[PDB]
Amino acid sequence: EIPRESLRLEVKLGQGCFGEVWMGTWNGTTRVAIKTLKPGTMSPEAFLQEAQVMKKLRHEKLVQLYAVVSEPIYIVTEYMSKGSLLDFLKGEMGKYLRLPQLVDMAAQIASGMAYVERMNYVHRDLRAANILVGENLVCKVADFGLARFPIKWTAPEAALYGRFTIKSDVWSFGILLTELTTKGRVPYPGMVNREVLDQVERGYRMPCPPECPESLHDLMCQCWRKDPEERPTFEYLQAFLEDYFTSTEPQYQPGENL
Ligand SMILES: C=CC(=O)N1CCC[C@@H](n2nc(-c3ccc(Oc4ccccc4)cc3)c3c(N)ncnc32)C1
Repeated sequence: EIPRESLRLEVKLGQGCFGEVWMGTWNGTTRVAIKTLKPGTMSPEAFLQEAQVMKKLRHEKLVQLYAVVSEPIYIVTEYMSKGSLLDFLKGEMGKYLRLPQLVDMAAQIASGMAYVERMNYVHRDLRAANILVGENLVCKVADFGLARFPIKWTAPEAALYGRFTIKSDVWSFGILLTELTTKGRVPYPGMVNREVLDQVERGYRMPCPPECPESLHDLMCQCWRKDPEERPTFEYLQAFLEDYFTSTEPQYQPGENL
């Protein structure tokens, strides 16, 4: 799956903490997004044993990996039009995104994470910046396999005792639910990365966002339960969001924000 580094990048989509991501072409006609990884902790060997990212991790709502170079890498994947969900919520599209759209995008994310769950895999960092948005509201999970930081998204079990499991990503899915229902705003508004750990251990949970039904805030608190194994399945989360406007909020009327 290793092609050589003679397919070159055109447009730089953005810069992040660990490497760059570019927009380019592959074999002359395929439009392709290429994530570069600078000399951070490039596991030129333990990175190529990452043959599972690409094997049977092919799902509708997972970003389809195409190829990898074996120096600095260029993870070759599909090109998602609207970029990251975080920008799509902050941007101009936020003005017209309502709850039915936000809950559909949450259902898609749960679907792809339900696939990662069925495959007994773990995605150690799930948030709105690691989810890509195409057109017609297609969300896909990206950035799943990086082991080698967002404390406001990580479950308390995994920040203090390194216990990352699929239930740990349920926790951040709940935090991600707040990003959808606040149009990209930063969780625990007003607090800092260590002020958050004191409050979560003491029992503090984020209140109900404005205009958001408590039906959906209760689903966050199920994802924010102290005991990991009592947090809901991604199978349950997917079905819950898929049926939401029929089994849970049939009296929902579209407001001015949600
Ligand atoms: C400036 C705001 C905005 O939108 N951003 C911010 C700047 C970067 C932009 N970015 N990155 C990717 C991408 C492409 C391939 C990839 O390999 C995987 C790594 C781990 C797991 C799965 C794949 C990782 C990320 C990417 C992409 N497809 N499509 C659009 N934008 C992307 C999004």
